[PDB]
Amino acid sequence: QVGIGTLIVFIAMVLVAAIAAGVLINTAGYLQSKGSA
Amino acid sequence: QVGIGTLIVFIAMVLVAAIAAGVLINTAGYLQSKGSA
Amino acid sequence: QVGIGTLIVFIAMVLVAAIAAGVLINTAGYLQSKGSATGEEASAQVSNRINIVSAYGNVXXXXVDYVNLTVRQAAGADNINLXKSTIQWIGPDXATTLTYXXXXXXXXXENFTTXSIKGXXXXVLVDQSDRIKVIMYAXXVXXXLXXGXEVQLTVTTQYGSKTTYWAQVPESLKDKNAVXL
Amino acid sequence: QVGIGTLIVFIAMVLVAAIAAGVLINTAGYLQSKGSA
Amino acid sequence: TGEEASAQVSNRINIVSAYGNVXXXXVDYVNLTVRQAAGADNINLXKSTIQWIGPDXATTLTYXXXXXXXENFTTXSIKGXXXXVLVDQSDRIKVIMYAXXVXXXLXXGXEVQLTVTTQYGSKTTYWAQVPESLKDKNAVXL
Amino acid sequence: VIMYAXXVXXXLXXGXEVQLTVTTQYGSKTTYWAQVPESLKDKNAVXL
Amino acid sequence: TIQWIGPDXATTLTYXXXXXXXENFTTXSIKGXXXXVLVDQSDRIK
Amino acid sequence: QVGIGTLIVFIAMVLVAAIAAGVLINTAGYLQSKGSA
Amino acid sequence: QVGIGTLIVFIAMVLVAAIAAGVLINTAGYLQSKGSA
Amino acid sequence: QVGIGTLIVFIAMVLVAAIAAGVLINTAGYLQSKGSA
Ligand SMILES: *[C@@H]1O[C@H](CO)[C@@H](O[C@@H]2O[C@H](C(=O)O)[C@@H](O[C@@H]3O[C@@H](C(=O)O)[C@@H](O[C@@H]4O[C@H](C(=O)O)[C@@H](O)[C@H](O)[C@H]4OS(=O)(=O)O)[C@H](OS(=O)(=O)O)[C@H]3O)[C@H](O)[C@H]2O)[C@H](O)[C@H]1O
Ligand SMILES: *[C@@H]1O[C@H](CO)[C@@H](O[C@@H]2O[C@H](C(=O)O)[C@@H](O[C@@H]3O[C@@H](C(=O)O)[C@@H](O[C@@H]4O[C@H](C(=O)O)[C@@H](O)[C@H](O)[C@H]4OS(=O)(=O)O)[C@H](OS(=O)(=O)O)[C@H]3O)[C@H](O)[C@H]2O)[C@H](O)[C@H]1O
Ligand SMILES: *[C@@H]1O[C@H](CO)[C@@H](O[C@@H]2O[C@H](C(=O)O)[C@@H](O[C@@H]3O[C@@H](C(=O)O)[C@@H](O[C@@H]4O[C@H](C(=O)O)[C@@H](O)[C@H](O)[C@H]4OS(=O)(=O)O)[C@H](OS(=O)(=O)O)[C@H]3O)[C@H](O)[C@H]2O)[C@H](O)[C@H]1O
Ligand SMILES: *[C@@H]1O[C@H](CO)[C@@H](O[C@@H]2O[C@H](C(=O)O)[C@@H](O[C@@H]3O[C@@H](C(=O)O)[C@@H](O[C@@H]4O[C@H](C(=O)O)[C@@H](O)[C@H](O)[C@H]4OS(=O)(=O)O)[C@H](OS(=O)(=O)O)[C@H]3O)[C@H](O)[C@H]2O)[C@H](O)[C@H]1O
Ligand SMILES: *[C@@H]1O[C@H](CO)[C@@H](O[C@@H]2O[C@H](C(=O)O)[C@@H](O[C@@H]3O[C@@H](C(=O)O)[C@@H](O[C@@H]4O[C@H](C(=O)O)[C@@H](O)[C@H](O)[C@H]4OS(=O)(=O)O)[C@H](OS(=O)(=O)O)[C@H]3O)[C@H](O)[C@H]2O)[C@H](O)[C@H]1O
Repeated sequence: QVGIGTLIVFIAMVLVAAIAAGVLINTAGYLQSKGSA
Repeated sequence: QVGIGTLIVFIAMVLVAAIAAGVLINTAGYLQSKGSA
Repeated sequence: QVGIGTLIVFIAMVLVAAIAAGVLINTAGYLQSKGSATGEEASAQVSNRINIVSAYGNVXXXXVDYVNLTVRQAAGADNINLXKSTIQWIGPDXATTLTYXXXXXXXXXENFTTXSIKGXXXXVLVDQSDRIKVIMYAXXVXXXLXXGXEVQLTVTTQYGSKTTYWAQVPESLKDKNAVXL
Repeated sequence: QVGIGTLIVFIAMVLVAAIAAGVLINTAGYLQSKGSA
Repeated sequence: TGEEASAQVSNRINIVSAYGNVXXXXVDYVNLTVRQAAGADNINLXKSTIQWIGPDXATTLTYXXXXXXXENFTTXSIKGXXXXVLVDQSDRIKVIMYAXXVXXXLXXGXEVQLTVTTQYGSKTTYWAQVPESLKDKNAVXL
Repeated sequence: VIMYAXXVXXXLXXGXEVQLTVTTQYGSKTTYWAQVPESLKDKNAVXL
Repeated sequence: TIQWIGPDXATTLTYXXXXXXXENFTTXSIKGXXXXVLVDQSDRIK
Repeated sequence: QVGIGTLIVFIAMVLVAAIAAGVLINTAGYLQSKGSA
Repeated sequence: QVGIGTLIVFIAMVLVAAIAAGVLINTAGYLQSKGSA
Repeated sequence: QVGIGTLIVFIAMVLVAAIAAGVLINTAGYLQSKGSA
């Protein structure tokens, strides 16, 4: 049943990576507007 | 009888993966707030 | 004489064997439904989650009175009924858990209301496009949020997935109609 | 008549294993579709 | 045996969070928000026990009914009818345990280990770490 | 197998739980815990 | 959806076709075939 | 007299099954302590 | 007599898990040294 | 008896994860010292 477990955890890794990617892009967007001004 | 044992362990395997998935996401959610701040 | 004894006992063996077969299969039948259910709900715990686009707030006099969160269905999630989700408020004052209320706007008190932004339903996120705005009243869960405060919002869906957000009022609200918490 | 008892119980074991085997495969199939999306 | 053995594994309690109220300079309450685990039947919190492993004490709290808690815990519901039993996936209850009553008032940094034990034996564990800075906080998040 | 839910009890609402034990003539029992989908918002037909 | 936070109102605009728009936005096509869907990297939509 | 023989063998079968049940749990008891450590 | 059958099958998956345990650890052993170097 | 097979694999799975943590820390340890100098 090890195959059952790895599926659920794999979903968690994808969501976490999207969370970290979200922080990076949003913070860059903030600084770009701050920097351009 | 062996089939019976597989099902009980299968439930535990799913629960553990859910527990592990929780820590990864919640910690990522906490760092996201700290990181953006 | 000896054959007669074998016949009656042979019936007993057959009946006992059928009894043992019944115990195994029915117990396996119970565990199949218990096992199948757990897989769906546990995956529901991880997948069905709320993502918060942004949190703005109307400004009255010189203090925030509303905390409106724009929440969206997360990646690869099923329907998310917001009317059965709870919001925890750990701020500078109170420390409560806000439950849904059927329309209130200004009379939300210690609850929260969900006005629809995009989509059909006004409490159920169905597709990725649909976005719902959560209405929370500041000067009723505690007090009107002052300059440079913080609120710990953990929008928890019915399946246990928690989304933590840290609303931070701007340090100064000099002549602002609304801010971006 | 000990042989008679074994035969009936043997049928139960094959059914029980098939039930347990089926549960895992469908559960993984659900997680496969969920993970891919 | 098949039902209870599955029950021992299935009916588990997941702790949503744990926030403690702050008085003067000590976490005097410890509130736990609990929920049904994945695929768990009716979980009764009345026949459940909590083990408090802390800095000054080490006892096992049991259930009670209604500030005057002492060596017990009380459950005030948050969402969903009953106030001691979990019926659906969407119900939440809060577990109240007077911290300064079960022992001494919890100071900054003091960590507490909890094991909520369901009726059928399933155990969940939580480590409530009091913030090491309680200065000017109406309520903290353990 | 055709079964009228609004005649054996009531029209199955959201989150309803019905347990069925289809028992053949000889006695074999098959248990299936039908699970109505948690929310029925805009679903012409569902998978119980 | 596009979020407007100006000096006054702080609303959330959504697409309402055919306008010139209350609390909505419209999308004309500067360059490209579709006037609501960016298909390639070269399309520009106003 | 077939019933008499049936009873004595039945007594042994229950005892034999008790031995296997004992070995399974006690061995599982060791690995539980070893696994936790 | 079904207990006797269980005992031999019991011994099987102790070895099989140990066989499965051993390969998993050793294959991590090679990756241990290669990564560090 | 499936539980017995699960327990032994669990021990190996824990040990393997510990090994991967060791190389990931120590190599990060060396790089810090080289970085500081
Ligand atoms: C968080 O999200 C909530 C979602 O509801 C949002 O709520 C709104 O907040 C407005 C305000 O910022 O407090 C409320 O505004 C009032 O009501 C409006 C409407 O009726 O709903 C408007 O009402 C008219 O105002 C005129 C005006 O001259 O003052 C008056 O004649 C009369 O009160 C109303 O007349 S009417 O239009 O003919 O019906 C007006 O706001 S406005 O439209 O922005 O100008 C306010 O009186 C609004 O009701 C409330 O739902 C929060 O603001 C977010 O923070
Ligand atoms: C999304 O999540 C939200 C979370 O709130 C959920 O909202 C609820 O849905 C319930 C239901 O539709 O599922 C609504 O239930 C209401 O009460 C029921 C019951 O009394 O508990 C039902 O009440 C009927 O009222 C009539 C009326 O004439 O008074 C009476 O004949 C009788 O009491 C009931 O008859 S019935 O409708 O034939 O059953 C009724 O729901 S029902 O039983 O499903 O029909 C509702 O009035 C609840 O109000 C609502 O907030 C959403 O459903 C989810 O999608
Ligand atoms: C730029 O930085 C300045 C820094 O000073 C900041 O503006 C100031 O912020 C102060 C504070 O909010 O930090 C304001 O303090 C005022 O006095 C307080 C106190 O009396 O010292 C508070 O007074 C309230 O007055 C009411 C009123 O009905 O009389 C009374 O109920 C009670 O005395 C106080 O109640 S309270 O508001 O609920 O606390 C109050 O500040 S408070 O305690 O933080 O709420 C203020 O009236 C000061 O006036 C203000 O200029 C700017 O905002 C930054 O941009
Ligand atoms: C952990 O979780 C527990 C769950 O119970 C939670 O417990 C509550 O904490 C409240 C507070 O300390 O945060 C307690 O509040 C007090 O008691 C209330 C009630 O009597 O239970 C209210 O009591 C009235 O308050 C008025 C007011 O002027 O102060 C007084 O006249 C008098 O004390 C009471 O008068 S009455 O209403 O006519 O009976 C009041 O809180 S309130 O209702 O929120 O306004 C507080 O005095 C609450 O009792 C307690 O159960 C913990 O806080 C969490 O940490
Ligand atoms: C989770 O677990 C809790 C555990 O408490 C359970 O909640 C309730 O527990 C009560 C009790 O603690 O067991 C149960 O109480 C019932 O009512 C009592 C009382 O009336 O309040 C007792 O009632 C008996 O009723 C008979 C009858 O003829 O009317 C009378 O002779 C007399 O009033 C009582 O006699 S007795 O039974 O010999 O005591 C009785 O509980 S008892 O006093 O402990 O025996 C109960 O009927 C209550 O039913 C139960 O729900 C939750 O339900 C669980 O989910």
